[PDB]
Order: sequence, then structure tokens, then C-alpha cells
Amino acid sequence: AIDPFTMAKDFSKTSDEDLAKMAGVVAPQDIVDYTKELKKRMEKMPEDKRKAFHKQLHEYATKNTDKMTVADFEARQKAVKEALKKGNMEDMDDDFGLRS
Amino acid sequence: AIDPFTMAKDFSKTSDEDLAKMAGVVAPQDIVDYTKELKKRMEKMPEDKRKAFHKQLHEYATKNTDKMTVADFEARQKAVKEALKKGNMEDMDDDFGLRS
Ligand SMILES: O=C(O)c1cccnc1
Ligand SMILES: O=C(O)c1cccnc1
Repeated sequence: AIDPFTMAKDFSKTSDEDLAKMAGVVAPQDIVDYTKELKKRMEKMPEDKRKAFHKQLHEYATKNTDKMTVADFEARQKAVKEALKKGNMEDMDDDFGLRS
Repeated sequence: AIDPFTMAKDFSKTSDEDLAKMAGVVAPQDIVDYTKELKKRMEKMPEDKRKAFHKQLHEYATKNTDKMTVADFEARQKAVKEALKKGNMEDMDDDFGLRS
């Protein structure tokens, strides 16, 4: 896999920065893959860096959703919860998701 | 107390209807008293009526908060959670409160 060609529809080539910046805006249909990618990255990180990264995820989720209506935010969060369930993922700790 | 005079700052004279209609808009500073009043009323109700009333509370909370921004809604919900804690009340089941 030293060939630079890629046509992958995933987050495996996205920078940590860019993964943080999309917090709260990733489509529900992509949420299981996003969450798997975040967990993959975090599992590798020293805890100081992991905590920093988690803070960024929260800050970006907050910024990215602050101006949404509650109706639109809840619709997304419900869909996210369901997608995560179907992907056999760990339940959100908080329904406001990554904001919190 | 047959004297019709009253100057009570509470929800003891508010109709069930009007208590339902204020769901999601009651100020955090009044939330413990509101919740106590709702629990008082519900404890008396037959379960069919209680379920109907609870549905109305959810419907009104939804309508009353749908167009709020997430930022403003979260600020309120956090304050509500804290007020309820301080009043030694039962934790919200859901952070979205009565919407859900
Ligand atoms: O809503 C989100 O953006 C979210 C919530 C949980 C896990 N991953 C993403
Ligand atoms: O946010 C509300 O309106 C609410 C939540 C829990 C209990 N009583 C009111």
C-alpha cells in the first residue's frame, strides 16, 4: 500500500484536526465510521493528548451546533443514537452528544 | 381559607391546562416549585389521565423549545438540572427534559 492512489469513502486519511472540526456536523449515516475512527485515533494517544483532543471535539461540537434549532439538533441526535445502536456501538453518555 | 383573597407566588392556583402549556418555558428559578406542583397533580390522577397529561407536557415542551437555539436550550437545561439538584429533586431522566 505504498501506492499513493486512494478512492476510500472513509475518515482513515483525515487529519486529527479535521476530524475534530467536523464534530457535531457528521451525517448520521457516517456516524459509526466517524466514531470508530475517533476511537482508533484515541486508543493510540497518550492520555494528555487524548484529553486535549476530547476537549477539541467538545468545543467544535458546541460551536458547530450552538445556532441550530433544538428541533433540528434533536432530530440529528436521535438519528445518531439509532445509528450507533445499529452499529452495535457503546451508547452516547449524554444525549447532547459531543457538545457535553 | 374560604376567603377568595390570594397573593401566592406559586402554581397552586394554575389550571392543569396552563401548567402543561408552560412546559419548557418555566424559569429555572421556578422549576422546583413547578415540578412539585406537577407531581402533586399527577399523584392524584388516574393513570389514563396521568398519561394524557404527561403527553401534553411533552408536546408543549417540544413546541415551546423547537425554535430555540441549542445554545440557549442547553443553558436553560443545565440551570434546570442544577436547580433540581439543589431542591433535592429526582434527576431528569433525559437531559432534553420534558421534550422527550
Ligand atoms: O453527535 C455526534 O456528533 C456524536 C455523538 C456521539 C459519537 N459520535 C458523534
Ligand atoms: O426543563 C423542563 O421544563 C423541566 C424538566 C424537568 C422537570 N421539570 C421541568
